[PDB]
Amino acid sequence: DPFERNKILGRGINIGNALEAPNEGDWGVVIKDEFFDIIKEAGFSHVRIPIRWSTHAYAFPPYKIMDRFFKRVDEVINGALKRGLAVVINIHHYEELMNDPEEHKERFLALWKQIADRYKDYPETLFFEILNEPHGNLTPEKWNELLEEALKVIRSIDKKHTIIIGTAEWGGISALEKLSVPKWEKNSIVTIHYYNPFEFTHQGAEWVEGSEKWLGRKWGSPDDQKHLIEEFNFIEEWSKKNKRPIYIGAFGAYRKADLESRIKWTSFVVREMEKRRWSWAYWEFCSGFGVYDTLRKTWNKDLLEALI
Ligand SMILES: OC[C@H]1O[C@@H](O[C@H]2[C@H](O)[C@H](O)[C@H](O[C@H]3[C@H](O)[C@H](O)[C@@H](O)O[C@@H]3CO)O[C@@H]2CO)[C@@H](O)[C@@H](O)[C@@H]1O
Repeated sequence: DPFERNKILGRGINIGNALEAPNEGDWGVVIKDEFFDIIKEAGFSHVRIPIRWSTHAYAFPPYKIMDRFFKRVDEVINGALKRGLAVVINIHHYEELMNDPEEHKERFLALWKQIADRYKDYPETLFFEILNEPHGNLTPEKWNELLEEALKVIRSIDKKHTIIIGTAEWGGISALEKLSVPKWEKNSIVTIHYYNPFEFTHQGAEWVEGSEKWLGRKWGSPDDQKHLIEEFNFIEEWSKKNKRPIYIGAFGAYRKADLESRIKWTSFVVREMEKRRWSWAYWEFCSGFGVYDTLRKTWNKDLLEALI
């Protein structure tokens, strides 16, 4: 039952700027095995692991995933399962697929055939997230077609694991009403990433064009709160109407935002998601949006309190 699987996910955290970089560590984070003890002890139920499989698979048929990398992902998944954490794995940063979905469709499906084959007998606490933030030439209508093709591939191999399906137009709420999950699939959770107000969460983010113009933006007024509730109500009404559980798989404010606003925004988002019984995963553990200092081995106490 996917709603029971959503309850199993519960509170989570992304270990980002790690396996979704071109190579692990390039973006600042290597997934240490002790991180799983740290995260479980703090109270989280699961970890979300962004993975850029596309740079670790051949470009020509059968698009085989490279041995060393598969072994590494196995090591990470098993490290998390050892502590009783549920685990979400995905395909992240496959830009070629977004820019030309027609050319990369079969390669994308070969990746899922291999990933489902690899993990089909792993525990039910492992979840498969089809694709992080479809966007660009992978339009909402093309994503509805591609996600159904992925579901068919995965289900041809594995009818046990819950699958997580995102929205197009970069994975937020804008294309939620356009999302179509096939009626025949009954064990999926829909995921939405929530970073609104984007100008607040992303102020000064170096990889976002013109974000410097947002530096200093605050968050916390009664009107800021009402706007966010309006958006969460929209998502909740969609969930109720379409009978699909919701997972906010990524949300967080960048370190350049003032700490007090980050705490208020993060704490309010978590209280409001929990009132709607949604599962979620904070973005992210220890990098630019981080809440844990790997050198001092300490959590930012106020941001951790906002989460747990
Ligand atoms: O850290 C250095 C490294 O940063 C690269 O930019 C990345 C950011 O650091 C974050 O990792 C960012 O995370 C996004 C996720 O991938 C999802 O889209 C979503 O959850 O939102 C978060 C937050 O925006 O991703 C960017 C890359 O897109 C990049 O600049 C790299 O060259 C640099 O070395």
